[PDB]
Amino acid sequence: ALWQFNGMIKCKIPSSEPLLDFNNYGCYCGLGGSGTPVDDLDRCCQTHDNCYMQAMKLDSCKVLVDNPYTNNYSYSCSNNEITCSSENNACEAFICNCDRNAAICFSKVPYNKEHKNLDMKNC
Ligand SMILES: COc1ccc(C(=O)O)cc1
Ligand SMILES: [Ca+2]
Repeated sequence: ALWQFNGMIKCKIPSSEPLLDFNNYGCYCGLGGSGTPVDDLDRCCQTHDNCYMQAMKLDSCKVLVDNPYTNNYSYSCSNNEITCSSENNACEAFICNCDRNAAICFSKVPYNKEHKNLDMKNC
């Protein structure tokens, strides 16, 4: 879920509060998304959004009422390395992977403050 993703991003980037630094950034980082990504970080979020859209189409995810933002899964952080647990079922695992790839993406690309709270009229 959302809380897991927060800790997952702090695992890769120890000095930030993901819910603040990465929320409402560009056209995709944050609830929703549309238009052409403004930068790679925004592209990281785009991919993450597609990943979620994909997960929602899994027979295994449809059975449960939990939302990708509200579905708790298991993972660990160790030596700043993220590991999705094998105790996770199909749906959770898929989501866990979506969040893992996004966290790493976040930590490998530039951050442009100018894009924080971007005017959704650029999307
Ligand atoms: C806490 O950071 C994020 C970043 C991107 C996504 C999103 O697009 O909703 C969610 C949370
Ligand atoms: Ca989004």
